[PDB]
Amino acid sequence: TQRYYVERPIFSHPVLQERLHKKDKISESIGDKLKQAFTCTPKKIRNIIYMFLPITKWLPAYRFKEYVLGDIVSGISTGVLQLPQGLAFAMLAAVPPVFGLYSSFYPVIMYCFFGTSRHISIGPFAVISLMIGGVAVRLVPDDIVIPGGVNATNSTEARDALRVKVAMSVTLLTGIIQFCLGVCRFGFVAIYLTEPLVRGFTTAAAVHVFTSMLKYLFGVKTKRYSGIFSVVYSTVAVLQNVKNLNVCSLGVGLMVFGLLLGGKEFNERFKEKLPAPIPLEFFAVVMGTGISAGFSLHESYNVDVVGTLPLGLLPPANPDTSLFHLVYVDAIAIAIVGFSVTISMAKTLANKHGYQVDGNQELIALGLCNSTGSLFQTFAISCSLSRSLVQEGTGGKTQLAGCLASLMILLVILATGFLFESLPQAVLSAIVIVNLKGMFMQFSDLPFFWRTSKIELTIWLTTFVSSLFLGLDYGLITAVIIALMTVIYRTQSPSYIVLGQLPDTDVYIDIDAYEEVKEVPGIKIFQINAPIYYANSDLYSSALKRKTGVNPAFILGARRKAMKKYAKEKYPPIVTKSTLPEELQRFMPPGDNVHTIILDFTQVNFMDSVGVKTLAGIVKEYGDVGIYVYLAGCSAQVVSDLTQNQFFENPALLDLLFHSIHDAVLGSQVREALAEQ
Amino acid sequence: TQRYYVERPIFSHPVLQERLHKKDKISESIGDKLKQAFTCTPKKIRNIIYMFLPITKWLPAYRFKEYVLGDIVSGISTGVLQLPQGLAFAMLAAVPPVFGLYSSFYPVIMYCFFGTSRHISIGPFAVISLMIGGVAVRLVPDDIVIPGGVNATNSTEARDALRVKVAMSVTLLTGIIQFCLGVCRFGFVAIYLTEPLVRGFTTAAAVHVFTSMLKYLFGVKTKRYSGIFSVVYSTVAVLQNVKNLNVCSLGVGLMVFGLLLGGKEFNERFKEKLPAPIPLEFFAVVMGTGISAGFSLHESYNVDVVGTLPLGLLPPANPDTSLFHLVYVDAIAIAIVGFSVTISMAKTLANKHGYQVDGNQELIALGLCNSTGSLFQTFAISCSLSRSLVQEGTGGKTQLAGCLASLMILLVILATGFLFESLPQAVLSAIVIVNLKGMFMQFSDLPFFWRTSKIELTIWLTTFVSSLFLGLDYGLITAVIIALMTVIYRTQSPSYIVLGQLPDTDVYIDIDAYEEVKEVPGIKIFQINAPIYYANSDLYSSALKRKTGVNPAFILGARRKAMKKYAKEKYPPIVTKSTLPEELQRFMPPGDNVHTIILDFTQVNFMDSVGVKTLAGIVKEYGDVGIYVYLAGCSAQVVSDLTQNQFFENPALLDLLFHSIHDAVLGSQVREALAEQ
Repeated sequence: TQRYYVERPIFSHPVLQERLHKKDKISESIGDKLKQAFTCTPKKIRNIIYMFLPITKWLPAYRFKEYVLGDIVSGISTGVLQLPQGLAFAMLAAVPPVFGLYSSFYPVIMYCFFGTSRHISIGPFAVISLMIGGVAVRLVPDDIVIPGGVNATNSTEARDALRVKVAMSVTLLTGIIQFCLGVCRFGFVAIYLTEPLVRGFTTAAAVHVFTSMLKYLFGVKTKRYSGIFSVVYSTVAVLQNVKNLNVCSLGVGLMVFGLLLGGKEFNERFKEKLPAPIPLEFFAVVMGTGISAGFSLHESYNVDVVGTLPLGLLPPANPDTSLFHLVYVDAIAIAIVGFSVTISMAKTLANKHGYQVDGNQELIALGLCNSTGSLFQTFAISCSLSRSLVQEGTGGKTQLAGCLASLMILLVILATGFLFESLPQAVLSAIVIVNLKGMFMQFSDLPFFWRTSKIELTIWLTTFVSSLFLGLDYGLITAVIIALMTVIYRTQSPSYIVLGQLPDTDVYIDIDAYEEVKEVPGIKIFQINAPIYYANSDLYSSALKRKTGVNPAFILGARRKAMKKYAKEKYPPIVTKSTLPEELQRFMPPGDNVHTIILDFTQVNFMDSVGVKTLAGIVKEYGDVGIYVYLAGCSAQVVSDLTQNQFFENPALLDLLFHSIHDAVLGSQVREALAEQ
Repeated sequence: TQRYYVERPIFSHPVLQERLHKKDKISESIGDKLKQAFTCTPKKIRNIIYMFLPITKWLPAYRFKEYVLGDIVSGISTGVLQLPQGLAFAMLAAVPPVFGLYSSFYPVIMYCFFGTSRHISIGPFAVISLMIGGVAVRLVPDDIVIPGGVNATNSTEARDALRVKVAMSVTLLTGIIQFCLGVCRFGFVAIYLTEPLVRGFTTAAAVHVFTSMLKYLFGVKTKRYSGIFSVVYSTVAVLQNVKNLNVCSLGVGLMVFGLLLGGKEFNERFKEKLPAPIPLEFFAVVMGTGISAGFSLHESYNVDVVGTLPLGLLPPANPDTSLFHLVYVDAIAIAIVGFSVTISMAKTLANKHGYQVDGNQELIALGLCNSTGSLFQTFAISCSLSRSLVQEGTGGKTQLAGCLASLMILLVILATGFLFESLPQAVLSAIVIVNLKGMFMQFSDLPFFWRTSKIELTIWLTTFVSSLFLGLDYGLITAVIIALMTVIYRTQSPSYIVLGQLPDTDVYIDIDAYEEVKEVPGIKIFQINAPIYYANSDLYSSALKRKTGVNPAFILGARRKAMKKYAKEKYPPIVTKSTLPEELQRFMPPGDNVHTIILDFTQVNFMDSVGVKTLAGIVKEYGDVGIYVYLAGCSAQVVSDLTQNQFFENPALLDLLFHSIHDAVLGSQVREALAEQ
């Protein structure tokens, strides 16, 4: 023994209390919890606008070389990546690309004006376009083209306009929902989602996008679904008509994918400055345009392309305020999923470097971005589908990177539409698939969790299967609920243990864990590694009698039958402990004379009324048997709420408390020794 | 100090491990977990049939006087109580009373043959008839009476038969569901419901029944509902047509209620043997029959009565096996609610005396009872609505009480129908209301929980409002989920505390709690009374920096700015702890030189990957600041899963563990003293 000598007396509970006194419990009384605002405090409003507008630190505090170069490179890279991504998302939405461009341009600006994140390429997300198509098919008629008077071979431009309008309304509704959420300071909801939730959910997103791209890789017009086996029905529909349909589409897709792999190899083997300091993909766009125009293989197979790209911009407009009635549940589900994914992405980036991000600010940012896009004839967007990860590699220090990006995209679209008016619906698909595989290759955590624990497997897999098959919103909600159920199970099946004693110490560990530990006569220890709420209550009593081996009802019956077999030849004026009625006869079973029971509570977080009742029953029962029970851990809450419940008649129950396990041990030893008379 | 002298050396973790060795970890390997059955073990099958058929202890082990008298008195009392209850439930079901009698008779018998409970009067439950009417109105047409050819003034006997058939099918489906549940050994679901759940849920049941009786107290034929404000819409419908409708009904109801109160007073003031050792109500039946027949006030107001009571019994029949398709969701909801209420009642009785009840046995009992009643042209039943409580007061020792009861009811119905063929639909209502007030008068736990805790209020009230307004099934499910949410909140907002030291002891308690406790220099203690799962994680770090006052980022910024202001005038070859870069300058803030941080984990039940990551971050961050961190409670699970996660490079991180808080205290003291060189 180098140190740690105590020589302190025995403290059960009352020794403490009589040795102690409460201090004051001073608190902030009524009306003193608001005496900060309601005046012209420049500090208060200054800090409020600081947390609302993070901009107030950017231009005043900016670099000259590193910031500029990082912003430029990151913005150009993100824009070149996301432009085909925007096109693909718009075509998935079955809207002309111009709306995708609007989403890529305006909300980026409203975010650069609003949002505390730094390294994130805010843009449209895929499943968003997925539910866009889901509405466009469910709430929007597909094969009912109302004759306006022209009856074109495809007069669906009116149906497309209806799609635009319904997306407009739903995006506005989602934006206002997000704004209302933000003004209520929701960060609690941000943390309820786990890390495996985010990871598996992104996996399901990737597989859904993969399915959609495979469908739109060849041009088979089938039904779109959003229900049970929705992706399954989509893929079987694609399969049932794939044969001898298009070969130019597959050929161009495979060749562009090979070009993309060659670029992967070129930028991955070496990291230089002259050709490209950043792995890009625009040369694929260049070659696709060249093949379509100069080589002119469109008519060589009569293959199709993106089509026409309306050149110009649009004035603002508001959605019609008489149609939101029926489109309510869809809108709210979309807002829920949009926030879930966005704030998830937000935290999963903010956790990275020496910077933190308050979600509520990002929530109001996204709410305003969606509402404004709706006003600006645009659909709502999300944090990222994979580009934000690209943004990470491109070191987008400040938010000016995304601003300059979106400005570059707007300049390109307005000053040019012809150079890319003729691109197929497969090159963008291959780009999307490249991004998907890039973002999924590391989605092989299954061994990590497998070596880690079962529960991570459970939560991962249930999220994956619920989000993939069922609706992304339904998958999300079920996944969150089942994560909470994982928590309750973890605290439902604890690890009951029976402690021993480390010789000549006050340490107590489970006997099954080691051989060096010993036991103490007449004494049993039962440690619980979980609280006792209503649910995790009675099975605790069962496990107690089980591991301890002392079934007190068995004791009573054995005493009764043994005496039968021998027979053939002043306010609570109550004792909280009986004695042994056995008159010391030779019909005793070979049961050890364990006399006292000790339950560790140092690992008990809280307690509750059902638990109070069951502990009272257990204690009274053992006392009736004539077996002592002692409780270790009389700290604050356990005693507080046990006293709150009608548990004590100021009895020796108080004496049954012990602050230390070993303190209880020695108290019991002393009690037994005194009992020796 | 009387005892408790230790003088034991310093044990962080490795001192333990090098001082210890694991024992064996022997387990039951593959194929040895089933070597009990698959042979002709008379013990195994004997005990199996014991737990399946509790009867094997009743006739062989029976008394001669006490059992007989208790069974007789309990059975007669329960039967006389439940017979009008059965009539009321049938009329609520809008079926002729004969079906209520079938429910009162057959399933009681199948239970007396199956079920380990002793003191319970198994019978029909009200809300069951409520959802019966709900189906009879929703899935069964109400005002569409198909002309069969006779076109009577009320040809609805065919519609009533349709009601009977649909109840028949749904009861069969619920019975088979319960049986399937039972064979899967469900006791987990039994405990997930709390005590306040049961109490508040019964309150809502009582108010619903009260509403129904008030409606059928005067004969206003309105619409029945099962949705939002269902009871509210029912009661407003009743109110909108109540005026000058019936006065004989209210008069007879009030007079019979006064008779019931007089009986209450007579049996409550004294407890004798000659007039009635048990408070009964049959004299109300006698007087109602006398008024209807001899006094003959029916035509005096042209008031109505129960009607005709078909005399006789019925042969068995099975439901049509081509209609269960559409009636699936309703059937499953009914089975869910039936088990919930029944097993709740079962536990709430089994907990009472020296007897325990395994629910799965009761689940298979109820499943077979429902299925058989369906086969025997009968609707399914439940444990009780209030009579079981009567059964308690009547000391129904064994299950023969209910058997003799149901036999008495069958004898009365078959040998007599005329003596009660003419009874109004108000006397039974008053009886039901008497039972309801009897069962609710003690449903004033609100002060009990209010003095107890907030959480009980939350759970009680949410159950009450969800079950009353929304559907009883929906109310149930929402109530259970919100109870689990109460658990997660309780472990989401812990009680962070900062421990001090009891002078010259190793005890450590919160400083805010008492004045006698002191502090230890350069040392801070942060105790958590809740685990660290994914959710309850980052706010923990926040509260740490908050209560401790040591914002390490603040420390870094302060050091940086202070030095700026001074300036104007081999495998993991890594240190897990930095030092102080401050060169001891007079620009230091007046911050205390607290050098080490100690986090109690003795109250930490478990850990998880998100928590692992956040602890790693916190530790690394403080080490970088140059502040030590030590962990108390290196018992089993925390170290186990921290090691499982990529946490240790076999570094001094192991040395950062401590089995005892005070052990960590002294270790830090020693480290600092050694640092003094």
